[PDB]
Amino acid sequence: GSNSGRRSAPPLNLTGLPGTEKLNEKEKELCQVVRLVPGAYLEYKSALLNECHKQGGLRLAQARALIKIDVNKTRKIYDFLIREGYITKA
Repeated sequence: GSNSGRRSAPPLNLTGLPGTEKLNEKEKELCQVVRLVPGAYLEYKSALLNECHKQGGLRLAQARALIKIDVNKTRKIYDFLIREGYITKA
């Protein structure tokens, strides 16, 4: 009936907050794995979709030194957009 955005398993940092719903079940688990928050993961991810679409071809390494701070973090977010039909890894 109405759109629902909740589960039963033990979440991490995307439970009881805003944005977690805007994330699809794919992005939802994406954050529940890489302990992050919606508005932030949406911010970092927003910087990728905008820097990847601006030029067109983007690399996964360039993202590691671009957003977040280390790499395992950008690796998970970018790995989604990359392998997905969103940004690029060239």
